[PDB]
Amino acid sequence: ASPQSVRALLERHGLFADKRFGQNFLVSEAHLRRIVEAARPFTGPVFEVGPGLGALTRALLEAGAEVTAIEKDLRLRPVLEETLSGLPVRLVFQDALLYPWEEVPQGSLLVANLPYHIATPLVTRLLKTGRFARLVFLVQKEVAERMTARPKTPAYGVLTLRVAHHAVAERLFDLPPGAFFPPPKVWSSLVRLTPTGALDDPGLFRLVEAAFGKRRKTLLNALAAAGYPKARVEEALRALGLPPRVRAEELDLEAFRRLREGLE
Ligand SMILES: CSC[C@H]1O[C@@H](n2cnc3c(N)ncnc32)[C@H](O)[C@@H]1O
Repeated sequence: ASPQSVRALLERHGLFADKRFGQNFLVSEAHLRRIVEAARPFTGPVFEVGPGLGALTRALLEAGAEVTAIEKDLRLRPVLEETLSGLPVRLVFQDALLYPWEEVPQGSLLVANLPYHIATPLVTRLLKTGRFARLVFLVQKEVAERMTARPKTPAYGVLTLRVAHHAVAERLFDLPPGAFFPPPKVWSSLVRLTPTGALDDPGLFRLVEAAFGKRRKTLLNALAAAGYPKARVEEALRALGLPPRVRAEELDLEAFRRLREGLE
């Protein structure tokens, strides 16, 4: 893969990169290799969402992964068949947001150059399945920052705590716009999530989502606004030794879990 090879491949197939599909294709073989290495060992079947021109798909397959590749853009079928000629892969033409994720084998892996517009809801769904051993994927740098944020930083929020609840999170490296054709407007990052097997905790997330809803308020006032009894919230913060005017972004996962318990 190279900027010239990718441009040439698109042109030969009559393709354009379509923004409606968030198409930005990997253009660096070295980066492809680093993504594959980050996903090893392939202890379970691999799912790739958005195989595109098949560059990562081919590298995964050559590394011995058993791959299902889910692509929404049917126009990519000819180039994918060409790229993957002779190689065992399940190509599925479907919107990945509609794929039956809850039924994948326990121990499955995700390895993907995700389209920006589905990355957050897709990863959130896959985490809620509890079916994955590892998820390795590209997201915009700001989204990687949310997924790996520490408390009291701009990026810290509901997505940080959603990820933390289910999985260990790592931002492994960043990729400049030039690693893709066409180049996006922002940097990307390779994120690795390793699930602990924890499933959704809807009560905890009702609390977390209420906490971050009203961004201008203290935590107490945010939760009171969402219908939590104020006296009960006051007492629970106090019992935890937290300042009365503590803000939502100052609490870590442990603190939210204990706040929840105090309230019930
Ligand atoms: C970053 S390149 C994104 C890849 O994902 C594909 N894609 C975009 N939207 C979806 C979706 N909902 N399901 C599966 N693949 C998608 C694009 O066509 C491209 O190959």
